[PDB]
Parts: sequence; C-alpha cells; structure tokens
Amino acid sequence: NLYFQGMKKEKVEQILAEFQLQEEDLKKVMRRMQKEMDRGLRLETHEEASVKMLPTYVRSTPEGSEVGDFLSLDLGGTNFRVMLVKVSVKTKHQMYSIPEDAMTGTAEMLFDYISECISDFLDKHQMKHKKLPLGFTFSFPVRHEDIDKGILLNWTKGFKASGAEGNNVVGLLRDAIKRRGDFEMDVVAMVNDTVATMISCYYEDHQCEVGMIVGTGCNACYMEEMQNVELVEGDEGRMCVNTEWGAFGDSGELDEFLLEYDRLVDESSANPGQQLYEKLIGGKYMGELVRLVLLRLVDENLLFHGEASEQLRTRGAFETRFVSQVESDTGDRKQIYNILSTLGLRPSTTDCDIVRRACESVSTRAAHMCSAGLAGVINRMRESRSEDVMRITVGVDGSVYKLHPSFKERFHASVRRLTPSCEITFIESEEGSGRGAALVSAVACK
Ligand SMILES: CS(=O)(=O)c1ccc([C@@H](C[C@H]2CCC(=O)C2)C(=O)Nc2cnccn2)cc1Cl
Ligand SMILES: OC[C@H]1O[C@H](O)[C@H](O)[C@@H](O)[C@@H]1O
Repeated sequence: NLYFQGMKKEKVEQILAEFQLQEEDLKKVMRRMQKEMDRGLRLETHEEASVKMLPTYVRSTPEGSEVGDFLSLDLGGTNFRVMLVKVSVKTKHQMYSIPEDAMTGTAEMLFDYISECISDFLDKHQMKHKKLPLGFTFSFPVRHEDIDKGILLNWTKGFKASGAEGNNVVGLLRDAIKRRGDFEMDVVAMVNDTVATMISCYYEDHQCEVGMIVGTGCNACYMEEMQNVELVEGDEGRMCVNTEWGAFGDSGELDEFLLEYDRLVDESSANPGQQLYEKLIGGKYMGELVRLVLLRLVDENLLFHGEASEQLRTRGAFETRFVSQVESDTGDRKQIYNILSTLGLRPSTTDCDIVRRACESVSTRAAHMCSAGLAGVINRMRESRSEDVMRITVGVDGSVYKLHPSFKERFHASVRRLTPSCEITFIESEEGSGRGAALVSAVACK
C-alpha cells in the first residue's frame, strides 16, 4: 500500500523537520558564537566564557624552520599515532589502538601506554637511541603557558583518565617517558589538532590561518591579532587561538535549538552538560543521534513495524560511519539494507528511505551548525583585519568532513552564505595533525 507508505513518510517528515535550521537561525548561532569568542579573548570574561579561545603560543613568524628528523605524537582519538618526519617526508608512521583501560583509567596508565607505543615505533625503525625533537598533537583543551607547557583543562570526547586534569600535559608525557627509561625525547611543542592541521596546511599554503576538525570532535583554531589576545603579553603579530568551540552552548547559548535527541545524547555521554555544540556535530555523537531518531520513529510505529532490535537498542550501535554509508546509497537501497540487516532489522524499502532521511536530517544539521561556527570565526577575522574582502584558507581534517558524502558540500554552501565578502579556500589536510606537530617543532627548534 503506497498511500499508507506515503502517509508514514509524511509523518516522519514532520518529526524530522525539528532538525531544520533557517538561515536566520544560523545567523543567530553565528552571532552568539562571535559574542562568546569575544568573551573568551577578554581577561574580564575569559573565566566565564564557554568558548575559551585559548592562546596556543603558535605565532606568526618569519619563513623557515630547522631541518632533519622530528617525531610527532598524536593523541585525541582512540588511536594514538606516532610519526617520523624528515624536514618534508613522512618517513615513517605507526598507529596504535588505545586500550579501553588507558583512556578511562589513570593518566599514568594512559601515558605509560603512549610511552610504550613510542618505544615500539623507535624499535620498528631502529632509532631509539637518537634523541629527537618531539611535537605532541594533543586534541583536548589546554591552558598554555608556552608552546611546550600547558595544563589540561578537562578531557572531552569520552576521555576520563584520572590525574590529568589540571596538570602539565607535557610533564605527564615526560614523566611517563622517564618512568620507562628506554628512550629520550625533547618535547618542544604541544599543539591542538586544529592547530597542527592549520600548520600542516599553512606549510603548503601561507594563506591558511584557520584549522578546523570535524572528526570525533569538532573544533577550530585561527590566527588572532596579538592585540586581541588579552591573555598574552604583546600586541605585535598574530597568535593561533584554539577556540574550543565544542563547549559553545555549555552556558545555555544553544538551548532553543537543542532537541530531545540532543538531551539524550548529552545525558548518556562521559561529559554531561559539556561540549554541547560539539555534540551536535562530532562523529562521536552523530550516529547516536541518528539511532535515537530511529528509536523515536520506531516508537511512533513509523519504522521497522514498531519493533527495534537488540542492536538498534544498543548504545553506539548506529555508527557514524553508517550515517555516511547510508547517505552514500546510490538509490538501490542496498547499502542501507545491509547496515540495517546487520543491525538485526528486517527493513522494507520504505524503512530504508526513512533511515536515509533521518541520517540526512542529523548530518545536515551538523553541517549547518558547524557552518555558523566557522562563519563566526572568518567574519571575526575579516573585521579584525583591514579587510573589504578577506581571502583565507581553512585547513580541515576529521572523518566527518572527509568521509561523509555530503556534509562537506552542505557545510561549504552554508559557510559561503554566511560569509559574503569572504573568499574561503578549503584544504583537506593529509597527515595534518601528525605532520603539523613536527613542523611546529621544527619552527620552535629554530
Ligand atoms: C615557513 S613555514 O612553512 O616553515 C612555517 C612558518 C611559520 C609557522 C608558524 C605557524 C603558522 C600557522 C599559521 C600562521 O599564520 C603561522 C609557527 O610554526 N609558529 C610557531 C612555532 N613555534 C613556536 C611559536 N610559533 C609555521 C610554518 Cl610550517
Ligand atoms: O579533535 C577535535 C576536538 O575535539 C574536542 O572538541 C577537543 O576538546 C578539542 O581540543 C579538539 O580539537
């Protein structure tokens, strides 16, 4: 019965319409983000600011860098990456899966693991004896005192290792290295992944002064005028600021836009009440948002005969990669069918179409919300600079931006609508977070 199949779809659409954000909604978000950014930069309001605008101590500096071998560490997904880079060739690269116990255990365990992975890598390439300059991409909010010293403000993205928050991260790393005592490293720089991504792209294209990650988490950094970074002495040149925009909304700034699914995701997360804007966008949460929408549709007898399988009712079962796979479906529904069948469902073609619409609704909202953030930053920059038309390059990494079949296109379109009088070039970084840490280390070394 097509009429009834059709009636189901119309009811689904009414439910999914909740995810829509009009252009004026996005402008509001953008303005509110810019407001929060202003607040993070100012001494008077930094402590209260949800968007921390953390100085990175990465500065505009004359051309050039030290040459040779640099080790780069990259922590901030569940995979830890070690990279040898010769200044530039990524001579060698190894990725290591972080055990469950290390991400939610003690900082000692986490950093012991990291140190072990480093010895493994140094062994695979017979260079454990060589004392190397090391750049550390550490993808969490850090309050820096310098390029090589900064305290972890709080874990995000489900990290929970005790004894890390409030401590110098470079010290934690150094301590773990010393405890193992089988190699030595000169940790010269610690940067955020947004920062590393920007640096890696900047190397290729000097117009790159913004980095953005849309991966497990979502964040951005940009080159701010020193005169605007009240938290650091000096008015000359530029310094990269790590926005930590994922925490936008943590003070209520997004309340009118948060849906029931968002509340649910937030409440089941490792950091309830935190990173709310990130929870609208990041790959850690996207598949779960879809899962909750699907459960709602099942509850309304709109999907899967009103029955959800064990798998569909399993936390994290609807993987963000499935959202990407569903929206990649060519129209034969074959990809969608296979995902849902593996989730223990017996989907009809209508079921498949509805799941497609759910995915599109969540991912479009993610794209649009993300666009308001980036537009806020770029518009801010254009204003801070003398600029009628600002031509700028944004370096981007992260599986959501890179792998989702239509996120990038929706995101770009929306950003462009919100940034007239800007000309934004987007570059997808290759090795960005790893390569960027080595590059910053080479510059920090000179
Ligand atoms: C000429 S360069 O490509 O070697 C280069 C120089 C400058 C820098 C800066 C960071 C860039 C990023 C965007 C921007 O406008 C400046 C750098 O490495 N700065 C730095 C490094 N260490 C300590 C303090 N500052 C990086 C790089 Cl790869
Ligand atoms: O990994 C992308 C982002 O994830 C989270 O938002 C982290 O707090 C931030 O530091 C990082 O840049």
